[PDB]
Amino acid sequence: ALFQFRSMIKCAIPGSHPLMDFNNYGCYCGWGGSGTPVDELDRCCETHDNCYRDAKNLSGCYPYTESYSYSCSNTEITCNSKNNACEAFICNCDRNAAICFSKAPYNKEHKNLDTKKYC
Amino acid sequence: ALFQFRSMIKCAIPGSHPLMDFNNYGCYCGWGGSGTPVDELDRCCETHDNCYRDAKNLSGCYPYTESYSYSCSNTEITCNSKNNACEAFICNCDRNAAICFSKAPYNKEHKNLDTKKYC
Ligand SMILES: CCCCCCCCCCCC(=O)N[C@H](CCCC)COP(=O)(O)OCCO
Ligand SMILES: CCCCCCCCCCCC(=O)N[C@H](CCCC)COP(=O)(O)OCCO
Ligand SMILES: [Ca+2]
Ligand SMILES: [Ca+2]
Ligand SMILES: [Ca+2]
Repeated sequence: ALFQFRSMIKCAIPGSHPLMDFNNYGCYCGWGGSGTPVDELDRCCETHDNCYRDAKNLSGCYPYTESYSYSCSNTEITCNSKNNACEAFICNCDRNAAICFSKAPYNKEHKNLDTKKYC
Repeated sequence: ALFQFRSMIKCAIPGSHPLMDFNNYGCYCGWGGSGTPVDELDRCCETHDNCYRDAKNLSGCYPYTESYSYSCSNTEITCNSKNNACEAFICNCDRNAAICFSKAPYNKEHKNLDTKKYC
């Protein structure tokens, strides 16, 4: 679920403030997304968007509100192998996005980008 | 989900082995259940069974496989207020049983009861 995602980013990147750092970044980070990703981080985002999109293909699979089971044995995220298909899928989308964010450059010039004009 | 319930009992009762301890106890503790519960513990089990049985009123709610968000505060069990309706409901069933088990006498003679004759 969305609340669990927030925490998972914290696991992977301990000194992050997910809502402040990751939301409203590039053309894709945050609710919605269009155009071409401005950079590496943005692409991380667009791939999560698309990951969620493939999920709404599992019957009754709603990514924003589907709670799964996961753990953090520090910086390392583990998706419970016991999650149902839907929960598993979504956990993967989230885990991947978290690791992707942790390994990508962060351009301050892309934070709160003018989407109507650069997207 | 079932795997989470196992951990949920261990939390309310640290020295327990839920699967070896409560499964196949009385008339109701384990898959299925019938007759009149032989004891207090047995009564905790019937109640959990019927809690689940109700869950199947909510749309697309599968008690055995729906994973929720919860945590163990050192004995104390907390179901995340962020759970969706189906998750929250199932979390509660589970939490109430764990607490129930905590408080009920355990009768070793009620273990592996001859169901076919006593239930
Ligand atoms: C909610 C707080 C959790 C942490 C958020 C911080 C960064 C989120 C950006 C990641 C990509 C994105 O925009 N993913 C979204 C989820 C985040 C919503 C704000 C996918 O959902 P979106 O509807 O944009 O795409 C779905 C359709 O494909
Ligand atoms: C299996 C996971 C770890 C095992 C924990 C030990 C069993 C504890 C039983 C508690 C009551 C019960 O019987 N509750 C059950 C589920 C747990 C045992 C399978 C309700 O499920 P049941 O199908 O009996 O009833 C369904 C609705 O009537
Ligand atoms: Ca998005
Ligand atoms: Ca769930
Ligand atoms: Ca039962």
